[PDB]
Amino acid sequence: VHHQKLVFFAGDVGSNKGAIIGLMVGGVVIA
Amino acid sequence: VHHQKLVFFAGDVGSNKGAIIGLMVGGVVIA
Amino acid sequence: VHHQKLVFFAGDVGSNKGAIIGLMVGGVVIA
Amino acid sequence: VHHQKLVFFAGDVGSNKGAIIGLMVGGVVIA
Amino acid sequence: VHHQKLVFFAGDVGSNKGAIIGLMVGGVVIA
Amino acid sequence: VHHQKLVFFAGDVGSNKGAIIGLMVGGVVIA
Repeated sequence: VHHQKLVFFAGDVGSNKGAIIGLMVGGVVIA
Repeated sequence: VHHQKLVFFAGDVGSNKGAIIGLMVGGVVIA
Repeated sequence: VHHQKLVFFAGDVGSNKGAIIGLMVGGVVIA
Repeated sequence: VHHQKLVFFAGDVGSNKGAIIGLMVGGVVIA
Repeated sequence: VHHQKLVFFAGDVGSNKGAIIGLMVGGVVIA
Repeated sequence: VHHQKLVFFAGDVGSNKGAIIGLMVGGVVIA
C-alpha cells in the first residue's frame, strides 16, 4: 500500500476559497 | 497497490471555490 | 502502509481562505 | 428618479462566491 | 435623484467569498 | 443627489472573506 502526490499543483495557485484534500475517509468539511 | 499523481495541474490555477480531491472513500464535503 | 506528499504545491500560493487538508478521517472543519 | 430595494433577500443566504450587485453602470467585476 | 437600500438582506448571511456591491460606476474588483 | 443605505444587512453576517462595497467609482480591490 503506497500513496504519493495524490493532488499536485505544478504551477502557481492564485487563491483557494474552497476545499483541497489529498485522501478523504471520514468527517465533515464545509468550505 | 500504487497510487500516484491522481489529480495533476501542469499550469497556473486562478482560483478554487469548489472541491479538489485526490482519493475519496467516505465522509462529507460541502464546498 | 506508506503515505507521502498527499497534497503538494510546486509553485507559489497566493492565498488560502478555505481548507487545505492532507489526510482526513474524522472531526469537523468549517472554513 | 427613485430607486429602492433593487435586490432583496427575504430569507437566509448560505454563501456568496460570485457577484451580487444592486445597480451597475460601469467598471469591471470578476468574482 | 434618490437611491436607497439597493442591496438588502433581510435574513442572516453565512459567508461572503465574492463581491457584494451597492452602486458600481467604475474601477475594478476581483474578489 | 441623495444616497442612503446602499448595502444593508438586517441579519447577522457570519464572515466576509471577499469585498463588500457601498459606492464604487474607481481604484482597484482584490480581496
